[PDB]
Amino acid sequence: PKEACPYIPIRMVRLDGESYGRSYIEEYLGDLRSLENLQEAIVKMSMIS
Amino acid sequence: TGLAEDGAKSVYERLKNDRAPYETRAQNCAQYTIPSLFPKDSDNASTDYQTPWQAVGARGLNNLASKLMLALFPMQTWMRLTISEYEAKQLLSDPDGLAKVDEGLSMVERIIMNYIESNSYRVTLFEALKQLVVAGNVLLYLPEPEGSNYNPMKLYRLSSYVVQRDAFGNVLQMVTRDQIAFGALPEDIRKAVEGQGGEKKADETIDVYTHIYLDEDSGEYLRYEEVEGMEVQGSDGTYPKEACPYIPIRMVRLDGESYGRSYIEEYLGDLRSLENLQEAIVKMSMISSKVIGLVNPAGITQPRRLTKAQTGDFVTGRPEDISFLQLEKQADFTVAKAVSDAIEARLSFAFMLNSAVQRTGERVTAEEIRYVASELEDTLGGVYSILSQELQLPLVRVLLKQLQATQQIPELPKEAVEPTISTGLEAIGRG
Repeated sequence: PKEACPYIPIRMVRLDGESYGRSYIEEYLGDLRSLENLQEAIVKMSMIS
Repeated sequence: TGLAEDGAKSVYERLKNDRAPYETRAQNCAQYTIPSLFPKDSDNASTDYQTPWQAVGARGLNNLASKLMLALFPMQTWMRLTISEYEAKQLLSDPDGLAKVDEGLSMVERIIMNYIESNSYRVTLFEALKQLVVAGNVLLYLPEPEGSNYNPMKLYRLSSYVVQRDAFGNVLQMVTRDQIAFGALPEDIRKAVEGQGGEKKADETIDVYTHIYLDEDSGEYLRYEEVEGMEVQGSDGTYPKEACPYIPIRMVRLDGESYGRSYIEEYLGDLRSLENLQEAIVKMSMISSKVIGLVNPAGITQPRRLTKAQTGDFVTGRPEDISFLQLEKQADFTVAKAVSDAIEARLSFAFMLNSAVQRTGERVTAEEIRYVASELEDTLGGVYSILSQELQLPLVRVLLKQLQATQQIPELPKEAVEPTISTGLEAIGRG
């Protein structure tokens, strides 16, 4: 039965009409992307230094 | 014998090529944290391991092993024996019988600590934990009690042994390579070498291979020792299913990968970037240390009078004639130091460098252990949980089986003889 199925798909961020959930980080992924680019250049300028 | 048809030698060689990337990672990881822990195959007795230009990795790695050591293996109990003769009937029926049974579990749990106490198991675990941080994998072997004689574990570095796993996570076959002198060989091993033929000098070392593989017919591990391509007679043995003394340990487990990866590998890049910055900072001061007197050739002043003159001597010259060469890189030094300090900050948290979190306090209590256990889950992912299942649980089970022969549990049923084992935070503390 549905209530007793041992196969448990768990979606953390649910959207209507989507079979799969989405990650929490994805909304900050566009923000970590900006952070990494800034920290990438900061270290690389130090490598010149 | 499908797995062992080629023999221990051949199966070791082909599977060794699989672990070649992993030993390359461990050597690279060790090169930056502590070059001594994981040495290359070539260098021996004349290595002269150069110190890393930054000590953050070395300081953090020692801290990481110690913090794991406190929580995983404190003086407080770290295994819990829970008795369930029935899933639910044990509590309902025969309650006072459980108290007699539960009394037995305490003594069996107590004698485990005494067994840990006598044979100095705690010393080898610290080395295994330190190897786990720098190298992805380590293998621990628990030899048979063989009476009351002193019995330490044998720790196999990733270089020595080899293992094959499926995407399931189970082990198909493992081979350990051991080089022991002919005189130091076990007596059973010696007669096989003599039985093989050929005189061997005492100081000459003979490698031995112990191959454990799954039988295709039955899910039971089969163990045998092979010397010089010849199996040792009488060494054949069938380890209990999923109870082999060998405990292959991976700190970080990845799917479809037979080995594991070091925790330092997560931050090796930030480690080597700090290596480059600190190396240039030190080298910059080396240039600055050297003194060079730049004498203006158009000047009146001549160095001959300056050197020959005693202290407090009037010498014909002008101060602006004499100048000294100086390293003027100040903006570069401050930006590199600013970036280097920032990189130490991220590595300080990842390695949990001391911030009076555990240094404070001159006593060791179960409460502090739980504080470290919570901290070890906040950082390092969940290796505290992973190592508890991967390392603590197999470690207790093998010892529990051996201690059954040594100490006869008062209760005959095997469930009371072999209670379910809990090695998590529930084990830490009284309960």
